[PDB]
Amino acid sequence: KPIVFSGAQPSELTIGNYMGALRQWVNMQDDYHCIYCIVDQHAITVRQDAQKLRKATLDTLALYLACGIDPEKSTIFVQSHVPEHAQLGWALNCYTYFGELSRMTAENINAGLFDYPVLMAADILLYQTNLVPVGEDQKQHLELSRDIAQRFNALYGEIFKVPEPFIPKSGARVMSLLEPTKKMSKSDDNRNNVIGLLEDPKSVVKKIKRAVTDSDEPPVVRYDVQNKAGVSNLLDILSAVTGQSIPELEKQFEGKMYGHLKGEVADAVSGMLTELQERYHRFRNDEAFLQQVMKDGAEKASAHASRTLKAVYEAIGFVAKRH
Amino acid sequence: TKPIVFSGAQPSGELTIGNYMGALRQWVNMQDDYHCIYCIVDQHAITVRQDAQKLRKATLDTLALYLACGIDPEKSTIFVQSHVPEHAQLGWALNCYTYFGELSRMTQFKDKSARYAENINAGLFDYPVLMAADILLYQTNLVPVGEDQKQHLELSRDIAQRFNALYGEIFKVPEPFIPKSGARVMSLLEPTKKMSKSDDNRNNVIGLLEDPKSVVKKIKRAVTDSDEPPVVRYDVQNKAGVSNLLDILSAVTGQSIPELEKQFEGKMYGHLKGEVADAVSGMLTELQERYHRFRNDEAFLQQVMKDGAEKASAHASRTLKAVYEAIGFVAKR
Ligand SMILES: Nc1ncnc2c1ncn2[C@@H]1O[C@H](COP(=O)(O)OC(=O)[C@@H](N)Cc2c[nH]c3ccccc23)[C@@H](O)[C@H]1O
Ligand SMILES: NC(=O)c1cccc2cn(-c3ccc([C@@H]4CCCNC4)cc3)nc12
Repeated sequence: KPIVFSGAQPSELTIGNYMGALRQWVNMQDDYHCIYCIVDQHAITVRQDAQKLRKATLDTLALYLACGIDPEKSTIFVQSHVPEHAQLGWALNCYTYFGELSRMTAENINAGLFDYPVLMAADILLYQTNLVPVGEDQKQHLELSRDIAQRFNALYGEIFKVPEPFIPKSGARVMSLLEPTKKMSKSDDNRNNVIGLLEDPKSVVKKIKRAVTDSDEPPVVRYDVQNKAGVSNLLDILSAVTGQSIPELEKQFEGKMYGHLKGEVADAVSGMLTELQERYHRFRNDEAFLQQVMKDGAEKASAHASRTLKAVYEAIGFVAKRH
Repeated sequence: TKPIVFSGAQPSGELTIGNYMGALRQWVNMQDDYHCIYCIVDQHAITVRQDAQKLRKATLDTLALYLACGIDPEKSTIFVQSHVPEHAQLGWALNCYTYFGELSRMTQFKDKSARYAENINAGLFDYPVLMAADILLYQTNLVPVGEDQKQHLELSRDIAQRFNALYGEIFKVPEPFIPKSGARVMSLLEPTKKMSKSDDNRNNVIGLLEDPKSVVKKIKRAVTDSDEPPVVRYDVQNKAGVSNLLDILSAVTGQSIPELEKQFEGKMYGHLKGEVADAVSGMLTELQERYHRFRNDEAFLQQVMKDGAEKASAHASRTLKAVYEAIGFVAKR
């Protein structure tokens, strides 16, 4: 099976993240050898509270498990638990141009923020990764990892796989509630633009009722991204939850106002989130379960990572460690 | 417990009398007085592009040379840097508490970048952070180095203090131990330039594993000055070559420069060079005699690397545990 590497930040998922990327990938765990790395060494490139970082790491783990990531099928682990990432990160620094890092898309910036694309390259290249499902803002980073891999391979032979981006997209388009032109993003400042995965039904109703629509008279529930962006987003959200087609929903809401739509959207979304939240809290509060998932995952990751790093170290010419 | 000494040298190029006087001499002298840990920094070496066979051989050459100088594996911890993962682990973590401007301003990065314009790599830029990690892992009190590493060591103090201010008494703040003589041995044909272990012009350098007869010839041809009459006196500005020779002689014999100046009263550069050649040739003969006994004994070198990496890992893992707990990582099971 092809190896898929996905990096997960320990810092709050939305329905866009879930119904888009994550739900798609939960259903492909038997098609691919999927690896999920909670990237706590990348997280510290921004200064943050220590106790919140620890909490956020475990929050992220439980939520990925809640979404359906199966630790017996896929490998899920915490980045800092596998030393090989930092080890390969340093080695690949020596085969990465300073220019390449400076050209990524002043003197008080920390070196971690400057140097993390190399660590990212190491994260991917450690596991002989075939595919990486990056977003558009990390396409440049993946490309650097491909360039590093080909450069190293040209000097020393075929040590690394040249990874590819995962090209086909989720299916669910999920846009911001007060800005339906812009995509719903976990990193949005405006909280009223997003529905978080742990939001309660009262919070969901409030945010959906405030969601922007249009001034059509009569109000008409019809799909039109150009002219009716807000109503179209509500339709896409509802379709993504229920599996009902757009033309089916258009018929279902014939002669109905935007209030009825919003009510059904809120009910559908919160119906979905109640099942995920049940799973989330059950997993998250079970310390022994989470510890065993992390230990098992780190063990699997380390077995593969050590194999690659040993070949890298042999190629460079380092004297092999005496065990 | 004793205060801790940490220092390192690269298995790249060929170690010189400069590397010896600035660093290795002090390493040997500190072994009983302090708890000493000495590293072959192969991960730093590859910031300049190395042939793979040369790197491996040079790592083992350097190890054997530590032993030849008098570094005793019963007294000191001797290990190869890449054998202890914690160096790279703390190296990454400390990037996040190091500013970009602190690294771009470094003299060594600037010198090496001008020299290797075809390979100005991220490792060469990030060099000081990994070096800080090397030191800070072992709760280091003293770092014996030459003058050229003072800037790097100052940053490691800054990183230690900056991290400690946020998180508590995680690191010791290390101090430089730079010698009075031989802290910056200069090139024989260009005494305003530091002696390099990778000089294109071999006549500039006195190599630790070089034929003593070849070394004597190079000392004889070392540039001096046009002073009339020739006078053996210390003056770095106007008599760089003579001063450098006096410095080398002071560091080998343990005699002060004022003492040497008095000794060479009424003498000229023939006496100076004769005395420098005698002392250095004697030193290298003894050193190289010991070197081959160690270097050709693979079982012994293998055992030193095994025991050393074990000792180092015990200390390094303890520090990294505390660093990881402080910054807020979920602790490994
Ligand atoms: N011409 C000279 N005269 C006097 N001393 C000199 C001369 N040239 C070099 N030195 C000193 O030799 C030591 C090793 O130098 P390296 O370039 O191998 O290697 C270096 O310059 C270090 N970055 C290696 C290192 C890596 N991590 C560390 C942690 C602590 C101490 C040292 C290290 C150094 O002490 C250096 O000051
Ligand atoms: N997104 C990925 O699939 C991925 C795979 C492998 C390594 C990765 C590292 N990242 C990543 C690295 C850094 C960041 C940000 C960069 C800006 C500061 N805060 C953290 C976000 C994501 N993403 C990775």
